[PDB]
Amino acid sequence: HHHHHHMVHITLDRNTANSWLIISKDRRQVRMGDTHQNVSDNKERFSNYPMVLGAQRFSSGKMYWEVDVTQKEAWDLGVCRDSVQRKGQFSLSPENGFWTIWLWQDSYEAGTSPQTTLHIQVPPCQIGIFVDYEAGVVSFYNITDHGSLIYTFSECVFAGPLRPFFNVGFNYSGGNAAPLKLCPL
Ligand SMILES: CC(=O)N1CCN(C(N)=O)CC1
Repeated sequence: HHHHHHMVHITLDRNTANSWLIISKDRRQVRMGDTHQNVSDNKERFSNYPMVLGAQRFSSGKMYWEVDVTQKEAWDLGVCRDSVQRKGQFSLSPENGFWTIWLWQDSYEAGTSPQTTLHIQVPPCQIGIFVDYEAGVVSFYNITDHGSLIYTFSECVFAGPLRPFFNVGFNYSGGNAAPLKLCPL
């Protein structure tokens, strides 16, 4: 792909994080802690899942960023509306304000409703995410496989400002402790 020149510097918003997440000093990495991280509760925190938002809000233009997923067994990545539900149980779908892909149990899927099987021959260590606000597009790229396309959501109805979206996943297995990292430009 040729989207690299739309690169944006994403940082994580601590206030939105599930209370078990540990965000690095530079706000560029996040991982699952083994306990509650001793923060107060607030209406922005994702309560049920190990999720956090980027601080940046996008309402126009073209944006690109990359995320390192090395080692991980489970994660979700993409964008979401600023007004997505934070509390209780919900599915990741465009109807609920999410445009995401994930890894779960050795398969990759796009967060459509119902979910869509992805076809990835080279398991990615870094994912590129491209948003074209005006066109209504969210695309995912396999940086490990020379930038090959993973998935395109088109005809998106964003219906609000967008925020970068992250889920580090649970670590029931002891094999999913590794962080998500925002990769340098
Ligand atoms: C600081 C710490 O607990 N860890 C465990 C998770 N890590 C990993 N899997 O890469 C980083 C080191």
